[PDB]
Amino acid sequence: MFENITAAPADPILGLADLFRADERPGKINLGIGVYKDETGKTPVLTSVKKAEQYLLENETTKNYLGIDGIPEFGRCTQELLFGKGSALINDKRARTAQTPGGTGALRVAADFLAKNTSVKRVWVSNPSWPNHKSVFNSAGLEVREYAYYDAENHTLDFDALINSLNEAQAGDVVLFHGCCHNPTGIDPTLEQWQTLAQLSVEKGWLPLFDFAFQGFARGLEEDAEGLRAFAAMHKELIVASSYSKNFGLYNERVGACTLVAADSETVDRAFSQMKAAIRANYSNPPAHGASVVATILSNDALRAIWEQELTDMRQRIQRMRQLFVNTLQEKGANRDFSFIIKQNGMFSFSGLTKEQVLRLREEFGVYAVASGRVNVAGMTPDNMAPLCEAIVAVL
Amino acid sequence: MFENITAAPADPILGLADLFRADERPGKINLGIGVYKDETGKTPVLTSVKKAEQYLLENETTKNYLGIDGIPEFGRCTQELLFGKGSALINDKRARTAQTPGGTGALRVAADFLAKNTSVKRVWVSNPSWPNHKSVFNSAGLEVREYAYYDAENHTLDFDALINSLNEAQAGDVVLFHGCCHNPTGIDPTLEQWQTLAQLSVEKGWLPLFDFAFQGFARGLEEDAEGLRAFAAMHKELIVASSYSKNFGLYNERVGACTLVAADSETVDRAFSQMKAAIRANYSNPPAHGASVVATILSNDALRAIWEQELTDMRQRIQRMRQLFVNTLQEKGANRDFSFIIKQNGMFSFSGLTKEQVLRLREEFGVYAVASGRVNVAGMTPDNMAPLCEAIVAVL
Ligand SMILES: *Cc1c(COP(=O)(O)O)cnc(C)c1O
Ligand SMILES: *Cc1c(COP(=O)(O)O)cnc(C)c1O
Repeated sequence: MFENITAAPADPILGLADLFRADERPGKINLGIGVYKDETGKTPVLTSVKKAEQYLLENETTKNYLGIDGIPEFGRCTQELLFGKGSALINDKRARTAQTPGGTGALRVAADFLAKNTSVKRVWVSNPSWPNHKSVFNSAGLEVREYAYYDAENHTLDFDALINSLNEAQAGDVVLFHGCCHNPTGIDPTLEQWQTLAQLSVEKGWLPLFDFAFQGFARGLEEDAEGLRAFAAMHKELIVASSYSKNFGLYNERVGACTLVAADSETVDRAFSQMKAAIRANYSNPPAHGASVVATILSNDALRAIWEQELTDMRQRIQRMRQLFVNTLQEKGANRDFSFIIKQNGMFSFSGLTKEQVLRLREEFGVYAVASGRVNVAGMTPDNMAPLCEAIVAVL
Repeated sequence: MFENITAAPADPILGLADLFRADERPGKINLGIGVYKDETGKTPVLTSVKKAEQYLLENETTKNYLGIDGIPEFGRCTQELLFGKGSALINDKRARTAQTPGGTGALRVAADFLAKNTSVKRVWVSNPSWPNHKSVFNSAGLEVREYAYYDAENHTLDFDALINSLNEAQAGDVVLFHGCCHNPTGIDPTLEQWQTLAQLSVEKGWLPLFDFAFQGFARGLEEDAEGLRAFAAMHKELIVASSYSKNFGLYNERVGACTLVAADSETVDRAFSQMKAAIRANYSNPPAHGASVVATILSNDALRAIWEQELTDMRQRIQRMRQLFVNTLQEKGANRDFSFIIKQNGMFSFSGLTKEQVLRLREEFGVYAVASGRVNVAGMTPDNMAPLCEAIVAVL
């Protein structure tokens, strides 16, 4: 049955790693990794989650099963983080939340609820979007299409070639947005543009699907979600899939949450029951530890004080490396305007290099970027920067 | 889209709980719960996992992502637990292992790999089997059928009406077994009977799918898997989904592993790649903590010494409660032969009560059993026993 019938191929990020330690030169610089790094080139476990973990080791008197929808106050905290303190969605009880194994785990759960208990058959992702977006939605049974977003001659959003590509989307369609800012490009919709997309999706059909992974990483925990919250006020139906892995450092623990707003507490509760029936068929009930850590930090003003500080420290390092990269190019190799790296937001960005400049960097110069020209700027240590630019200036 | 379109209904175990604390009488006795309880009626966190958890809090220097297939030595430990020390499957490299979010998480992963990368379209579960078996396999896209196993006039396996119902299964079919012993009934295939089913599945087609959750709970960590290991020697293709939640007390952490044997290391590796492609579309990468706990206990002879002791202590309590239940019936209410409770294995068993004896127990007498007459015997404290039997003797 499994004999010689089967296949391969490599989901493209993960293929880049093994090919790299492999280099000994040091194999000096790997950019493109999906995770943040500090001053030294390591991803530590936050001091704030570390404190909340001894608090747990001290207080857990049982490891018996979680309800399918997770921890109660974890839910109360994530909706309160997404929508605001007194957002009428919260009470009006228009929103319900299921703790999930990551952002990816929440995207499939949405896609499976949608796939069986609704009329959706197609879903639109940006161009480009996160690699895995396509196989999650496809896997559930849906189809995935592509609106235009950016292109790489002028280094920004085509707000005109975007709205004029989402007009081919019909009433029953899911449009996936990324709330904070965008993987790979790093490019911001302004609240005026969000304002716009918000109002097309009300008088147009379409169910919004926010993909929220870099909260707190562009401008600040409250500012970033103002997009999603611009949308959450026109709308009566919404699904946001959130991750707590990159801004909590909680990556291998698997923590995030699938939340749905749905017009009135009576319906968000019929719709959450089938949503819960889809978790039972999937993983059954969620992973307690890492979510338990996000719930007790966020519900502790001393620990949350310290975590928000670590969140402001992660963000400013990335913001410092964009200027240390843009102008060490400026100052070591004249060729072109790289400006755009600066105020673009988040860890990921598109350098503007050919597939053959990526291949020119990776096999003699050290620098490993993913074939799209997408570099993780958090992967730049202050010591990287002037050999980093070496290769990028030797290739133009 | 979600508006008044949707539905309900309650997956039957979980419905029994809320309906119970609700009783104040104390609402004296809830049996049927899916988890073990001790002398006092609580589910504690094992002293051995508790030690391995401070060891972790001390040594984790990062929470960055796991590979899709989990922890290496966790894999090496679970195959070595399932097959033996020098089982030729292990090296001959005929077996590959993916760490998963629970036993349920591994059953869906199997079912999704199977559903897209194979010719299987139908899968046979026992009668009865675990409630959730049906919706996992259905959810992936497959169909689920029912062989006969037991019936409730003579309180055992119909080894004759079983083999003569699995003859309607064709070559490309998956037959799901439960390696240790059986949920609800508690009824053992003997190695002679396993021997048999082993040899039909070789000269008959059928892919074995072992569902391994109560290892160490019937007779002992090595003895229990001798069924699976009788099967693992005729066979060239196998899938076992294992859980570490009930015998490690690790329930809300979500730890188990989907392992496939598949004839030769070259093919188990083409077949594991598509298996890995299905995890990426599902949860992406697994929950580190609880699996990390199972890997460091099992790879530490001091900690494993203590864990195996806790496993022998959980098992003997259940074995003591079967005799304290069977003969406190004997000694407080003469009506019938309840013998069979004794040597039947595991936590769960079928009392032999009508739906209307379950309803006679639950709303005036205290005792809460699930409508099938399935009682969790681990749910009996030594103090329960003579009011427990009260109700069961008042109903015959
Ligand atoms: C990281 C990320 C995700 C989710 O990943 P998890 O590891 O499951 O949290 C989803 N969407 C985008 C855009 C991401 O960057
Ligand atoms: C408990 C159990 C499972 C799995 O449950 P998890 O909580 O996912 O470990 C699977 N099969 C049977 C028969 C079970 O009893």
